[PDB]
Amino acid sequence: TARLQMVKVLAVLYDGGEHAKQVPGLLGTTENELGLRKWLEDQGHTLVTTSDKDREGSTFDRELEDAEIIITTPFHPGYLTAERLARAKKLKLAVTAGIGSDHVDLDAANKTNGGITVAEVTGSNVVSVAEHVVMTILVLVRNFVPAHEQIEAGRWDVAEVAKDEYDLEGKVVGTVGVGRIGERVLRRLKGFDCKELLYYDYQPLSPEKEKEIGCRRVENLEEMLAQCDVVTINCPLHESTRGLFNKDLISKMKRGSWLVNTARGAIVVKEDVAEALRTGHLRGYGGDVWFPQPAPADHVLRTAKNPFGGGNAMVPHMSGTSLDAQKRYAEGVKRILDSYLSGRFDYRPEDLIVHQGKYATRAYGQREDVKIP
Amino acid sequence: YTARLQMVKVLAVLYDGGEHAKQVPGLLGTTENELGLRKWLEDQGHTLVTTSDKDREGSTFDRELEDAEIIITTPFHPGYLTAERLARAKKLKLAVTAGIGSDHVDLDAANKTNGGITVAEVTGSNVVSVAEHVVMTILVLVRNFVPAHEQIEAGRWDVAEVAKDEYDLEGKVVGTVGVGRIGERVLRRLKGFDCKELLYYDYQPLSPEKEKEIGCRRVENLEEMLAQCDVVTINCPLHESTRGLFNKDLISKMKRGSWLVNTARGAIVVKEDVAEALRTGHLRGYGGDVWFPQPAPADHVLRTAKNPFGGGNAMVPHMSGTSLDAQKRYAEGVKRILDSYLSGRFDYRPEDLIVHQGKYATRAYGQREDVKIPG
Ligand SMILES: NC(=O)c1ccc[n+]([C@@H]2O[C@H](COP(=O)([O-])OP(=O)(O)OC[C@H]3O[C@@H](n4cnc5c(N)ncnc54)[C@H](O)[C@@H]3O)[C@@H](O)[C@H]2O)c1
Ligand SMILES: NC(=O)c1ccc[n+]([C@@H]2O[C@H](COP(=O)([O-])OP(=O)(O)OC[C@H]3O[C@@H](n4cnc5c(N)ncnc54)[C@H](O)[C@@H]3O)[C@@H](O)[C@H]2O)c1
Repeated sequence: TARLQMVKVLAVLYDGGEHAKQVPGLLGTTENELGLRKWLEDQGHTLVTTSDKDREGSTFDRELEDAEIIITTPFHPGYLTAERLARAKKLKLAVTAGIGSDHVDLDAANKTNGGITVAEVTGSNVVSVAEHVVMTILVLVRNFVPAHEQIEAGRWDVAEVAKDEYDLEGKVVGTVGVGRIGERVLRRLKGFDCKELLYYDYQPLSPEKEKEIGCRRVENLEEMLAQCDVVTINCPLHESTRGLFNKDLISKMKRGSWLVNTARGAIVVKEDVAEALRTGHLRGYGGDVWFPQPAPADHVLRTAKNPFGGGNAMVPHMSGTSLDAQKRYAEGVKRILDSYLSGRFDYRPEDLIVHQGKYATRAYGQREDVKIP
Repeated sequence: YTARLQMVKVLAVLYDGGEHAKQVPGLLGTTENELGLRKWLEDQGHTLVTTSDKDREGSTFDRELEDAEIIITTPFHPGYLTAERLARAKKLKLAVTAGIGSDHVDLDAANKTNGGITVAEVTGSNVVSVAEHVVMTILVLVRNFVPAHEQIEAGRWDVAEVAKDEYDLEGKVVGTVGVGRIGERVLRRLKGFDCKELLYYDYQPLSPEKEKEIGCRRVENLEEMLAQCDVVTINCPLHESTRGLFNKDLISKMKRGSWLVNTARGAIVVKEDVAEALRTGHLRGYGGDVWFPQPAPADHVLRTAKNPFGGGNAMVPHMSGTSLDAQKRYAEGVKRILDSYLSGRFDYRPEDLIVHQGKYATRAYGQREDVKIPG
């Protein structure tokens, strides 16, 4: 089979500065280029890498016009808008170094250059994220942040921070989405003797997995939220989840409940989360995802607190780019590139989001006209 | 029929809840709420004096302990029952810990005081709370949460800066020093995380059945275990053989870049040695909730010590065992222990007893001859 020749690859990755020189395990950076440069160049392909992706006349905007393959990463996402896709005359393959391709306008991608392939490294960092969810649940429930601040400030007042400290044992935790991440969140929660583990997804777990993990499907989202002490969002960003967690839906959660979001920032309405915290309807919010990214320096969820001055466990978008995760998604990007560059187009079907002008996944909403290859 | 004891003076040393304990009645373990004991004691004709004033020369604790028959302490704000104080406690018969860990009592001195006083604690009351806090703290350290949250609140954004020290717990080896009620519950919570191995070191082992259920392996030598672990968690009591156990020499057997968690007692580590190991990068992190002494002095080195990247500190005040869920259980348990004494039945749960009738009543405070387990 004839290999494709002299393919222009454009990678939009985060700037690792001195960190990426000092810690070579930062593969997903403009410095280390996912370990791809020599492997591409030895085949006669070219690689252009940038972190400059947001401003008018950005390097991304110039280079995308003749890139055949565009590698993006959700931690520093080159937004492939309809406007940009219309200028990307050579684009055939959009590879996400990570999981979650919602920074691509997938409807526009299906109408671009005959229908481009949008692929991501399915399963590469799902464990990383599930760990981060459980961590964030415990940090919020146990009131870690203001307690650690009290220590670093030289203070000592056990009652001040114990007054909002709970145990996770005996609490009800619900996941929105029970795919690779949500299932792994419930598998890590099992050992904590929560009162119940609940999920909401139009793609259910098998009865065998329900019994093994010890969890229950709730058919209505609002009915699940009303039963939970903790809610974790683990679904992709698509038209029906954008702004899903607005004031009306957050009002269905219990007063004093804890919300975790390691999915996508735009699934919540940031002002509505900030207001719920401000009034004490939420005890806490945490996670690692923001809209847009980089998160603006004045984004309200950097500093929003509950009425006790706690309840914020936000971090930069990092869970999916742990050093352990990066080794796996760097390897997976190479595998997806090799499928295309070899001329075999022998993608893992689970890596495909859109392909040949159609959605190739069930996970971006309940659709007609999905073609699983 | 057994005659109840009469007009017993009870002294409780608890933390000051200030306005918090008025606003949140679930803060039972405070001078405000008195573990919900006051009416229950007073209706029997007993007296209760409660204080947070326990450290200064001529403290309320020092005055009242001289004729208290029962002294209730709490590890979060511990009235240290030193040999000097026990020698002045002329009426003391029962020392009850509101919580778990009675090392703030000189237990050797307690065995020689007033014919051997009973030292009891509420075994099992907050062991889940602590085990949760351990797993949380392990994850916070391994995933580099603290400096990442600080970056966000400061208005900054640099993924590489904090991802460069962010690992997954999957595939790491975790060891526990102690596999009693907390250590076993830590391993039960780690099971779902697909650690490479779960290890323990304890002279009281798990049953083979429990080892296979949880999926863990006993290591016979402590230094051997430390050299294999990426994460170590300390879950044993404070006694002569564990005081200063985690000194520079033992910490040097841990892997470079390892994470150390201590929710047991502060004095099990040598704080200057932990700070030095962190500062040179031998530890990537230290965290937990316990300090020596308590309250932790404002300048305690572990409030502010960091790894060379400016992270690696997940310290909190002594709080894990005093979650609102825990306080309900240890308040109820203190009442149960008090009722055993005040009823004249002395029908304590054997597992609640630390020393009793002049002898250690537990195997958990070191390997001893002259341990008398009741039953
Ligand atoms: N924070 C990070 O670093 C990080 C990294 C990986 C993935 N993610 C995000 O997490 C998402 C999920 O990852 P995954 O590996 O679990 O995906 P997955 O496709 O295995 O599972 C997602 C599940 O969400 C369900 N879903 C879709 N819409 C839903 C809705 N309205 N309500 C409930 N469930 C719904 C789907 O049916 C599916 O089962 C990704 O799409 C990405 O946005 C974040
Ligand atoms: N941070 C908190 O709020 C909090 C709350 C409760 C308990 N604690 C501390 O945790 C300790 C453990 O509580 P637990 O409920 O698990 O007690 P436990 O008695 O069930 O178990 C303690 C175990 O440690 C073992 N041990 C003793 N010396 C050891 C040594 N040198 N090496 C290894 N193992 C050793 C014992 O054999 C025993 O199995 C308490 O004594 C207390 O000091 C902390």
